[PDB]
Amino acid sequence: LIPSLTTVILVKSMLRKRSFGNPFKYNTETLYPADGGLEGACDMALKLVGGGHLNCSLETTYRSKKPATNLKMPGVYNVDHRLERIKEADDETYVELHEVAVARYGSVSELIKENMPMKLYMEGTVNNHHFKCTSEGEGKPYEGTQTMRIKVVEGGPLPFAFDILATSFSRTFIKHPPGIPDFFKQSFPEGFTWERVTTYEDGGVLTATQDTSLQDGCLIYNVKVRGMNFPANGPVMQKKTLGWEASNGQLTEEQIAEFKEAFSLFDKDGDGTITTKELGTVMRSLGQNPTEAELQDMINEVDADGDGTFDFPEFLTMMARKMSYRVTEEEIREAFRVFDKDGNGYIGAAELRHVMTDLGEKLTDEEVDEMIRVADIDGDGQVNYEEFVQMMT
Ligand SMILES: [Ca+2]
Ligand SMILES: [Ca+2]
Ligand SMILES: [Ca+2]
Ligand SMILES: [Ca+2]
Repeated sequence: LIPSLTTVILVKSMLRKRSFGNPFKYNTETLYPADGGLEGACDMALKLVGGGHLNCSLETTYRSKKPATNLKMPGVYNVDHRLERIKEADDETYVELHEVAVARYGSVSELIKENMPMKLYMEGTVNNHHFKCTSEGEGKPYEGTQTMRIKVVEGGPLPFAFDILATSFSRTFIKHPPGIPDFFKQSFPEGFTWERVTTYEDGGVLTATQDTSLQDGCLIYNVKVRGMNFPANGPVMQKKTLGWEASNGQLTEEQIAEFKEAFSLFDKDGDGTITTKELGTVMRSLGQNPTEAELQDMINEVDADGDGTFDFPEFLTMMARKMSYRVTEEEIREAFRVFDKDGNGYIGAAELRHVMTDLGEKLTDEEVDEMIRVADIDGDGQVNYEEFVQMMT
């Protein structure tokens, strides 16, 4: 099968982020410097039973315990997060959470190693109900991954969804690329604090304070949570939540900006309308050689109003449908074929550079190699189907 239009945008996106990861399945925090700390802003969407979402906004403040003079402040940047549930008890009193966190758009603490363990003590109140959780875990602070095994030890089973505590469970594990100073790793040995206010649509408000420190090679998290004004018959207090959407509900401006460039690639005459001819050059530049009818089938997926072409608003809408949906098994196979131009089953550095050029993206040779090495588990220097699929999941 001829790679689909969305597959092409996927691959383009994977390259923009220099990662064989799924680039769509993330939720974005923006970090701004501010009086020698950082301010974090984020929007998140809790899935309800019966469809629909509960939106909240998070405003976090991050302060370092180290003096101002020993810290290289970053610019403004974003962290992309993907929080997942690997295990649970029915009652949500044992919860194993996995997170992936990557800086976008670094520092090396001698104290922060490639595998770090962590331990957390959480105490708090949600609509005056008292509880306690403990956890232990580990991760790879430079690769951006971590696992936390959580227990509720008092106040359980909780009379509210566990979901509202998820973001209160690890900032040292954010992968920061070389260009971005990592305020979190630089804070040690002393560590850092945060205070967060999450405000929900329906008026529930969850505040939390957190101390991070480092005791003899293990990170120690100490967190205080005060949740209030959650509607007593709402989906939080009645446990009618199905987890956090690993996305944003509407497209951000920077998503619209990103996708406008991906559109420009196709729009060779810049008249705002894409034809089979213009899709044709792009498809052929990726090694396909499709017929007019096949190119038309591809435009038919995008062309709502039936006039044979598509414009930018229809293109955008298709990307929104894909952001609210998910990347499929077929799309992953198609994406691999595209990367693997010579069909030998191995994605090499040279292929990445040809494909990169076909899709109007530019990576340095350090970026090209890091993108491979990260996926490359057998160490032969290339990416095979199995390695690719692991990364994409
Ligand atoms: Ca055009
Ligand atoms: Ca149209
Ligand atoms: Ca190859
Ligand atoms: Ca390999």
